[PDB]
Amino acid sequence: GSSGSSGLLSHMDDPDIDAPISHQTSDIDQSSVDTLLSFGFAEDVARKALKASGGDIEKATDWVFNNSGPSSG
Repeated sequence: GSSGSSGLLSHMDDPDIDAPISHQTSDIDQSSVDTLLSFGFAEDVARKALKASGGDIEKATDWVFNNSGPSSG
């Protein structure tokens, strides 16, 4: 549960204009998974919800409820 940001200098195109390698990690933003971590969910489910929802927290927050199981072994 944390995040930050800062810096400005004509940045309109990509956060990294020098890396011919498909962005790492699924579309599921890491910051998002955390956004749910604070809410009150397991990072795992945070990704599962953001996996079906797709970043959309409001959807992820629901996904958790919509579907989910006890414990995770």
